[PDB]
Amino acid sequence: TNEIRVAEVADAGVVAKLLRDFNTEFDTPVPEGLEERFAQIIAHDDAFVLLAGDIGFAYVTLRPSPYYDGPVAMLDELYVAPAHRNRGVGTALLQRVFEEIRKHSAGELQINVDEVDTDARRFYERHGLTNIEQGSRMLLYIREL
Amino acid sequence: EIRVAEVADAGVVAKLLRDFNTEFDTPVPEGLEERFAQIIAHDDAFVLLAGDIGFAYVTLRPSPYYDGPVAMLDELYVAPAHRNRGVGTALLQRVFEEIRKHSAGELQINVDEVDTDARRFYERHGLTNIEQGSRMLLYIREL
Ligand SMILES: CC(=O)SCCNC(=O)CCNC(=O)[C@H](O)C(C)(C)COP(=O)(O)OP(=O)(O)OC[C@H]1O[C@@H](n2cnc3c(N)ncnc32)[C@H](O)[C@@H]1OP(=O)(O)O
Ligand SMILES: CC(=O)SCCNC(=O)CCNC(=O)[C@H](O)C(C)(C)COP(=O)(O)OP(=O)(O)OC[C@H]1O[C@@H](n2cnc3c(N)ncnc32)[C@H](O)[C@@H]1OP(=O)(O)O
Repeated sequence: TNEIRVAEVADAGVVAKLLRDFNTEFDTPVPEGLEERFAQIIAHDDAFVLLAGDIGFAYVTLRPSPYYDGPVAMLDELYVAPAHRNRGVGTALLQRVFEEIRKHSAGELQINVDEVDTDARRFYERHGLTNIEQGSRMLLYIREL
Repeated sequence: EIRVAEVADAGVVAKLLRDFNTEFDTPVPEGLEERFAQIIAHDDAFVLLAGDIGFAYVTLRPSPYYDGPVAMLDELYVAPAHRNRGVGTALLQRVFEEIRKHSAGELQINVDEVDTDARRFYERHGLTNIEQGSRMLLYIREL
């Protein structure tokens, strides 16, 4: 019931619902049109969504880098519904992210995370991700436009 | 001034990225010029050049939050002898102008915490490390 699969265009509605649940949990805003945009992204772009049943997802983008022949991957969104956490779903999603980007010969996986999100940080650290390069923490700066 | 690099400019861009990595003692892969020539040719990334002394490398990728892309300033560098004279400011100003032509919904930049001079530069030009009272971190795994 919760095996990991690659989302198809017709799955955009389920992905959108999970993203809304994610934003609702963290009291962050949602634009209209998530479903339509996910449908276009899944069909046409260098990006994919993995679904665990209807209870978790991972949204990955692939973009060019001069450092590698393959892309740099970014896990833009990762979410497991609260009642299904601490059961290995997130581990299985992340393992499948690494499996799928390996098919594309991706040179790196990147993930941005809030410092306050200590559970997610411990999860990523325990599954082979680091905040350190050249002996320094790495920070994300943004400007919304 | 600042110009959008062409495939013919791949040698210059590669040289600057090499110089950047040499300055900070970080690894340089082979084939940078050839890879930049391929990347410049395609439609989801671009390089801005300040003469032959500075560059910005920007990627564009999809997001479900906007019709336009999320832009990332994956590399920004001005040659040491030309710093502190507004070149970086001009490059970043042109980054915003070019991604606006793509209706990009956000610009993202990852930077090391120890690069305090670069962070002061980004903060002075409208970038923030804070959301919901929390700093934002980058995690990676090299593959
Ligand atoms: C770019 C971004 O999206 S960054 C923000 C990341 N997303 C979020 O924070 C959203 C809210 N959180 C979540 O959705 C989840 O907390 C996630 C996605 C971070 C992790 O998902 P989960 O399904 O909880 O992960 P999983 O169960 O595999 O592992 C969590 C812990 O449970 C442990 N665990 C696994 N199976 C079991 C089990 N049967 N019994 C008890 N503990 C278990 C794991 O070992 C892990 O511990 P660790 O973090 O100390 O290594
Ligand atoms: C995604 C990334 O590339 S993150 C890393 C960014 N790149 C680097 O740090 C490389 C080293 N530095 C540089 O190449 C340049 O100095 C840049 C790109 C940071 C700024 O370019 P400049 O042409 O110096 O910018 P400009 O003259 O418009 O503004 C000056 C500000 O640049 C910053 N700056 C100047 N020298 C340096 C330096 N050696 N290292 C970092 N930041 C610097 C300071 O904040 C300075 O402001 P101050 O007068 O308060 O010190």
